[PDB]
Amino acid sequence: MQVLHVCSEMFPLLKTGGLADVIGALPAAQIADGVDARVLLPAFPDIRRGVTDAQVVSRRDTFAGHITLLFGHYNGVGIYLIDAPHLYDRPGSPYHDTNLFAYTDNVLRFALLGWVGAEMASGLDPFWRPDVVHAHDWHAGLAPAYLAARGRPAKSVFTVHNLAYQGMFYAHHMNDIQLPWSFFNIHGLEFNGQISFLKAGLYYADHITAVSPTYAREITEPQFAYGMEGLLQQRHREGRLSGVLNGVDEKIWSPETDLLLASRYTRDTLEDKAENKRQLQIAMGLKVDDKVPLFAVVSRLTSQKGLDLVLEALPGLLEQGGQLALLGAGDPVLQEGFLAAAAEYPGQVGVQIGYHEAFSHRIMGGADVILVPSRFEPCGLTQLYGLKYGTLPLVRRTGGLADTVSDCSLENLADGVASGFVFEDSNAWSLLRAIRRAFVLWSRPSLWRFVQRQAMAMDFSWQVAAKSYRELYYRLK
Ligand SMILES: Nc1ncnc2c1ncn2[C@@H]1O[C@H](COP(=O)(O)OP(=O)(O)O)[C@@H](O)[C@H]1O
Ligand SMILES: O=S(=O)(O)C[C@H](O)CN1CCN(CCO)CC1
Ligand SMILES: OC[C@H]1O[C@H](O)[C@H](O)[C@@H](O)[C@@H]1O
Repeated sequence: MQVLHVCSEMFPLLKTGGLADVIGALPAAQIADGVDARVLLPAFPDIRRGVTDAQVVSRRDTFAGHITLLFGHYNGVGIYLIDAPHLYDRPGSPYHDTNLFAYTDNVLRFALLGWVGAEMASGLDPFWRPDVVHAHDWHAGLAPAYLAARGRPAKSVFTVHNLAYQGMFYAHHMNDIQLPWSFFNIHGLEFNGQISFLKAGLYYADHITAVSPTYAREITEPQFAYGMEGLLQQRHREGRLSGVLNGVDEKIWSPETDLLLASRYTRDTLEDKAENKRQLQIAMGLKVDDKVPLFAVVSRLTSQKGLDLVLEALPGLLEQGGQLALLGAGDPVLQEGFLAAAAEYPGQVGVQIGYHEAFSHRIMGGADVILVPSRFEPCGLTQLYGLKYGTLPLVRRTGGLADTVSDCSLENLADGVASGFVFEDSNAWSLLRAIRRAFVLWSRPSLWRFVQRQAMAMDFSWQVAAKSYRELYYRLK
């Protein structure tokens, strides 16, 4: 069984969110579970420089211009790179220019990603051809459409990591992407009078997967599907929609082995976590104090994540005696609101605006609680990292957060299953009840520790996820 993943990012070479983490760990896990998994990425500069043994496989002309298909290895996995300097050799984000504007040739940049995933099924590589083409998110959304246009020489799965990003392009671009004009239909890739790369992946894929069991159900609702629900409801009924939870990459996210930490520690030696906390307090400019709970955020700053609610609730949090440490970048309203909060409460609120990979480990390894108050959350990896690091997650019951965190209620405590704090509604009062829950658990240090050790007993394994993907791939054949 040979599978090609088609995607736009991969940790540690290029990452803007959780997707990169998945693509960096899932394939190696699949190989260990008996599937021959390879990855296809655009040759963005950080990607191209990371794959140092890449060799030429072929050259082709394309509706988007010429490509050199390269193949090398990263961390023992086979990586194909689409080297097309005129599309992909640009600094910064893979998705937008330095002024945060989507590149105007994005339609071609990402149509080509999908076209190459499909062509791989037709022998683009003389020495290897996938049985299944596994496309991830809108960027890779056209891979199943090109496959359909060609008579489906391989099967396809489409995984939605996030249904809010739809890859909308004007309809006239049907002229530019070499697909049958007849694909521009409601039963096809048309969505609200435009081309949608997400609609295309959802429509043409043999099977659709979401990145948690509950998100898979949620996207059959208008509230989470934003117009795709009728399509997703139909695929559910046909048995062509399922949820497979993400794992965590233990080589990177384990406090037991984490070289990025002041002090490593385990489920049975959590006293060794305290130094991380002390150093994090110093680093953020917070008061150095082990008697006080340290709440943290590590997160993209968009409305998805419900962080305006954190701002609203912050005075309540401070009033009860907690600190906040935030790392994140995105919406300038959020950036400026949190900077202002940091300026307003020196020693209580510490804030760093930007993307900082190493610093996120130091937060995760030093904080007491991780706040993930999402409006929607396909999976959420930060809360999985908190569990593993014994930093109790405080989450809204939605998406993968609903699948992974167990509230500190009476039954869950008694059953020894409690691992974090959960609130229901997207408003600051509801968030604030869970925060108070946290302060109450905090005043009972031996209950807090009991909850920490259960959080750290939870396991989210990529080789277990791969078993599920593998069953799917074989069912498809
Ligand atoms: N500002 C940041 N600095 C460093 N890492 C970040 C930052 N923001 C998000 N991350 C990381 O990006 C990944 C986010 O994954 P996830 O929780 O699934 O949410 P999303 O994919 O929606 O961003 C995690 O590894 C998280 O630690
Ligand atoms: O905004 S764009 O649609 O132009 C580009 C991406 O959709 C932005 N992303 C990166 C991939 N994502 C999933 C990463 O976990 C979040 C949305
Ligand atoms: O699948 C990895 C990540 O993808 C998406 O970007 C989601 O926003 C996030 O919840 C998920 O964990």
